[PDB]
Amino acid sequence: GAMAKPKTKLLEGGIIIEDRVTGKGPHAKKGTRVGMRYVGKLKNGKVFDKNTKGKPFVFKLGQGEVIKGWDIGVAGMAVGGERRIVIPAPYAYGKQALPGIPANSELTFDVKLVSMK
Repeated sequence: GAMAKPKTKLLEGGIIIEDRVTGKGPHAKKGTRVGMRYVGKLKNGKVFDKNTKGKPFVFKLGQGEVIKGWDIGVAGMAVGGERRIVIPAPYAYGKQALPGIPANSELTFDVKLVSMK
């Protein structure tokens, strides 16, 4: 019985986090090596990135090759928990119009933490 508030919550900027699975474990801070699995969708439901089937992605917070929505939204993540993260444009690519992902793009990330070292 722990109240982590399984609803939508607001982080820096306008980042929304929806805690899908009740996860209580090691918290992810900067310098921490977290291993996760995720599905990267656009606001329209267009999936551009994905790793689920036996594919662990391991990265540490504090690095500069992940968008700030990640380094911030992942901060305080727990192994065993899943959360759908809504990342507004300012904390991702912002004003860069990529093929398929134009400026003012709202990314939706289905992410769950499954490891930490």
